[PDB]
Amino acid sequence: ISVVIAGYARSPFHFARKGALVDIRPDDLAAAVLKGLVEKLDLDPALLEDVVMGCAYPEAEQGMNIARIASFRAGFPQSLGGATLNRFSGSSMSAVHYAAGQVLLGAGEAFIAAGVESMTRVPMGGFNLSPNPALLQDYPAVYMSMGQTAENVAERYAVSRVEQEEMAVRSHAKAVAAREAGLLREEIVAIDTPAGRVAEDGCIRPGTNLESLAQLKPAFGGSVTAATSSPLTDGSAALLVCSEDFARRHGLVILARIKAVAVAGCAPEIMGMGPVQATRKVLQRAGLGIADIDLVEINEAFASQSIACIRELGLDMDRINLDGGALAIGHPLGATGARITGKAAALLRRTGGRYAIATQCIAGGQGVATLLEAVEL
Amino acid sequence: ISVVIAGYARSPFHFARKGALVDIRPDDLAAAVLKGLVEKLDLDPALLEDVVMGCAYPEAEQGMNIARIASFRAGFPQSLGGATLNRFSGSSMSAVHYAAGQVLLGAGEAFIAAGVESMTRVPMGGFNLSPNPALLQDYPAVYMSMGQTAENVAERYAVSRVEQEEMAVRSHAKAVAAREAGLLREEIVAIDTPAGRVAEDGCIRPGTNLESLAQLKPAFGGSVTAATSSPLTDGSAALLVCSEDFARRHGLVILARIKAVAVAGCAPEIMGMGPVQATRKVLQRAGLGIADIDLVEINEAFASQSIACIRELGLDMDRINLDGGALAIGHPLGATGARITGKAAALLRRTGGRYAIATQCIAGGQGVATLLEAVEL
Ligand SMILES: CC(=O)SCCNC(=O)CCNC(=O)[C@H](O)C(C)(C)COP(=O)(O)OP(=O)(O)OC[C@H]1O[C@@H](n2cnc3c(N)ncnc32)[C@H](O)[C@@H]1OP(=O)(O)O
Ligand SMILES: CC(=O)SCCNC(=O)CCNC(=O)[C@H](O)C(C)(C)COP(=O)(O)OP(=O)(O)OC[C@H]1O[C@@H](n2cnc3c(N)ncnc32)[C@H](O)[C@@H]1OP(=O)(O)O
Repeated sequence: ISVVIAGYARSPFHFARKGALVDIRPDDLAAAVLKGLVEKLDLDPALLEDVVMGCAYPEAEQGMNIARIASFRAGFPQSLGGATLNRFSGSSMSAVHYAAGQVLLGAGEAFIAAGVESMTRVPMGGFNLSPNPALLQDYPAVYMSMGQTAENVAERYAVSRVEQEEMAVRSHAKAVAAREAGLLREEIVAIDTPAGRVAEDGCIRPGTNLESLAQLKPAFGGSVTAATSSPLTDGSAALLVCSEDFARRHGLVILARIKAVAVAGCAPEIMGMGPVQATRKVLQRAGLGIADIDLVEINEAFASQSIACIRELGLDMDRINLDGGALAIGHPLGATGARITGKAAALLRRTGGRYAIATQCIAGGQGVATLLEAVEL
Repeated sequence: ISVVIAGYARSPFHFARKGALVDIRPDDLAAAVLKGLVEKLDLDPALLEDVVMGCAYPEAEQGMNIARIASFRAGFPQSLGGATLNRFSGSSMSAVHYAAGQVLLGAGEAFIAAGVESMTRVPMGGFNLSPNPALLQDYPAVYMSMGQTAENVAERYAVSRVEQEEMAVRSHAKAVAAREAGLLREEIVAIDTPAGRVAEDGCIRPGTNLESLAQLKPAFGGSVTAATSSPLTDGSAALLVCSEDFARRHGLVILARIKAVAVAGCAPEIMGMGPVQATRKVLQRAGLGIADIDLVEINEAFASQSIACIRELGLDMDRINLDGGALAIGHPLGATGARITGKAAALLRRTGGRYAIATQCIAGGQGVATLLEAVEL
């Protein structure tokens, strides 16, 4: 069975606490994106087997199996399944991997693989934090801050502050170029809020420049700053993962075929390097080399780790994050894996490429990757 | 690729608050079962791709991606992935479905599909409960209590109090018969506690009888009682899900082959009927009928719903929960799906049967099922 991505939708992404989505509960935000996806495809949600929702902190407003809450809030029929999946920042990419496996098993033909984070309304870390006392004593790197891991990569992989800032300039310039060309509009579901309808991304900072960035304070006692870190973000993203036969029968435009998937573990103290081994695994599984990949969506958790991974894999920077990356677009942890996988698929179709990879790092030392191919191949 | 279950281990299951595992954090409990599984198989955990841990309330001591915390606490290498999956009571059966799909994708050869719940230390429901205000107003059945759903099944499916109590008598008698024959020992990993080593299940009530059960108070204003409900329970269970080639190469005894998997949604107000449609789906996908199934593990969330499902599917009660069911064994929500799937596999091998099904209901109106086959077929 050929497994494809045949739809991609997301909310605008906004800053936590200070942006336009602070009043929207994450279950309602996710439900709006689920509804917007099936409406853009003119697809009866009764045809869906299951909704798998990535969420890094699935508690409080993100609790009670937010996949199923969001499905009911979207008015989807009770016949669907729903399950919530936490692999921190990679959650909704693992939702794609889950769905792709069920398609291959013949355990249903059509799935939503989605994610959500309201970093406003469920702050990163959750409530009632309770680290394991034995690991905290014997293996403290398990609970290392993300910023310290970013400094560890900057030091050990030799990514200077100025190199990090150059990536922030390019991420924002590419995001602005894409936004101004209308190239972010089709993937967006506008969201209704008390202040009105939100249709545009909020984290992009046009005219980001080296001189302004050099004035910022270090965020973590070293090279990294707020500008070279993904911001705290609210957002949701959703993909239709289905058999190729299902997509063709319902007249859906196929963005890409899923050719290979992977997870890989790494040292937690340098968790930002997760993408290297996860990318090498999809390449090996696909029978491809890095030189075969037209474009990559590598999540910009921090410039230090994104650059370090790009260099280690031998990637051309001109093939990275074509319409901007998370330093500009934002990073609502549970939602990002669906966004970068869907965006990689939509970009592969838009550019007429053959292969794409979406990949990202994960707290606790992991990486995930997805290798996409043009469905014609 | 042939996907098999080649190992099954679990802690003893104990009552929440009053049983023998109250002092054991759920991450440590899960880590002990992960270690016990690979040790019983003499299997290097460096060979594992990923740990997928089911957990119904993954917050507080169950937070921070308990799959990965448990993996590190078990001393497993950083190269493994870990992800936490919430489909309430079906969480760790969906972990099996996830792993089986990754095996079929060629995305690794060996996985742990596990679950944990410490209903002592993370009470059912979580902390900071925040139901969706629109669903609470327009669709209150989404948040219906499990007991009310059990009464709704008892009424609508005509399962009398005495019929419910007859299932409690049989569940405990079968659990006692199995325990006294040594038939629960091989699946158990003993747990070290402040009070000493815990090796035996704690929820079994030998001599459960109709006269004593008839004296109990209704638990939910109707027919159901504490004795005809699964208890609040602490426990963890873990399966090795791998390719048949992997199992053969590492000399592992194959308990069963995974032949079909399913999820299905249903009305939340009668969520206990989830197993009917999930079982019909695995039967359809396997090309089998109910008369082809040697044995079933149908989780005993409540006698009312277990009986109603058994009758609707046309199952012989003598083929159900051979070594006891959850009224006697207990039901630590995140752990149960791994336990009943692993137990069904171990029972299929022990009895020399051809086919088994493991199936259960899920809060919010869902069911999950797994159809197992003898690997020789
Ligand atoms: C494993 C993974 O995937 S990591 C994912 C998990 N997520 C994280 O780790 C979150 C990472 N980010 C963070 O923790 C936070 O964003 C931090 C700590 C880095 C920074 O937080 P804050 O200090 O609140 O940032 P804030 O938005 O206030 O920015 C600080 C300053 O930089 C400025 N700034 C930020 N970006 C830019 C830019 N592109 N150009 C110019 N100025 C900028 C801000 O405007 C602000 O200026 P001000 O003080 O004059 O108002
Ligand atoms: C969707 C799903 O999968 S549902 C899964 C989610 N889990 C749940 O819904 C939990 C279901 N169970 C519960 O909520 C609780 O166990 C309840 C509310 C039903 C009962 O809770 P409690 O009243 O604390 O039960 P408790 O253990 O105290 O039992 C009450 C009495 O019945 C007795 N009893 C229980 N089982 C038996 C039995 N087999 N034989 C005789 N007496 C019994 C107890 O000993 C106790 O007697 P006592 O008052 O003399 O001490």
